[PDB]
Amino acid sequence: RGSHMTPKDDEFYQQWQLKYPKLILREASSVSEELHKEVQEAFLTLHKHGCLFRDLVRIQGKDLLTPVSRILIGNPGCTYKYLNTRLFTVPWPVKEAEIAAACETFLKLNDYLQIETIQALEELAADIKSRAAYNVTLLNFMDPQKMPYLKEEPYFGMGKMAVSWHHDENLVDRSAVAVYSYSCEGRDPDIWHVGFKISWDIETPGLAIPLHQGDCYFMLDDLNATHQHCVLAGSQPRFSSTHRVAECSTGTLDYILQRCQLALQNVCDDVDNDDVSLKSFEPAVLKQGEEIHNEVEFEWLRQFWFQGNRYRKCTDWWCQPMAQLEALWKKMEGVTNAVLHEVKREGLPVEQRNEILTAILASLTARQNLRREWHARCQSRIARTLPADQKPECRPYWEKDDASMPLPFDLTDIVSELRGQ
Ligand SMILES: N#C/C(=C\c1cc(O)c(O)c([N+](=O)[O-])c1)C(=O)N1CCCOC1
Ligand SMILES: [Zn+2]
Repeated sequence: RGSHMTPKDDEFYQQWQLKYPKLILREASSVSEELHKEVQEAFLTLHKHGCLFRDLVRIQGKDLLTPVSRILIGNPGCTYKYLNTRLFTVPWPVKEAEIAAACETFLKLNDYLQIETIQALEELAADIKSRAAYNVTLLNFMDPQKMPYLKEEPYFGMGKMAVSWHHDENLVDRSAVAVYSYSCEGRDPDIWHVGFKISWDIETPGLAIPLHQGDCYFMLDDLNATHQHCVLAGSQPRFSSTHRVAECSTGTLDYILQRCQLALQNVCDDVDNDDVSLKSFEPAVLKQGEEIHNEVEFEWLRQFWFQGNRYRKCTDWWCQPMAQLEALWKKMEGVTNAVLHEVKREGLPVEQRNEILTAILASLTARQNLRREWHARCQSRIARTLPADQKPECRPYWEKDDASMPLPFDLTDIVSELRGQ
């Protein structure tokens, strides 16, 4: 067989206490009814404006649309990488307008939980501030019964799930997660539950916590790593706000901006034109530049633009920044070209001084592979199905013709010829 526990079982309560003490629950009772109304209104305003999109993930080789539609709200400049997609924050007021009100709400929500979390983390150890320093929240929506047949929980016969077993990933080590469940209206199939199991462990029965409108749970400390969770579906739909501490070293605007400036230190920077000349060709510096070229291209631009007309429906925040990274990136094409022009140069011990080859070739093949991968996903069959406001753009894109660009989108030729050298 395969078993699980609910409050309907007696074992449940001691199971919770002895094998899940880091999982905390605070029921709707324990939360301001002022706040309850406000965040439930905020979900609705957001939903009504169509801010919550399914994501076209590319998990484990295959393109998939997520049943759950979502939006990330949080710090200005912050990102959160979830199944190879990098979601960008619609921002909240850390120190069109209905939307800005909801973002506010969720900050308030954020700050409240942050308190609750600090509290419980103290009561627990009985470090902290940072591990509850929630920088973002990922909101979710699912149903009404729009899934024609839904997946069965395979191990404990918990029935139908919205989200299969996983870990919430790309978070600060030993960091917490807080979750406000808004249901609107064995385990009761009509009610939404969060499910829990110990990782690897399929025969300790799992736990299935009913979630009613306004209930809140908390994954403290290493719980999220030691255990897996899933979401079991109800009969009605549900919203949730899941506040996290994303590890955003390498995942903020200011970070990526600096990286660009670091790369453009190797260019003579008197004037913005197409005579791109460089201060050195010590391969190490050229490594670094071409890596950064990749980093901004694929981790920010292609990834941003795959989400298409999505953010502009929520906010214009990223427009200037994303235009600027494009300009920054365009110049980095300039440098690639320049680096090419210097290898195929009459002088230069074209022997020995082809370490400017083993410094860059990886970076450039990777540029080619990834470029195919992102082109593919943008005009694959599933990407057409998507709405005209949503469908992925493959940006930045230019034809072998297009003059302004000093290099081709590639296909390969270059990289072939550089193998040959
Ligand atoms: N679980 C989750 C949720 C997101 C999520 C985050 C990840 O890092 C991740 O890897 C996956 N994932 O692999 O399906 C999902 C979620 O939004 N929830 C589940 C609980 C209550 O509220 C909604
Ligand atoms: Zn999760």
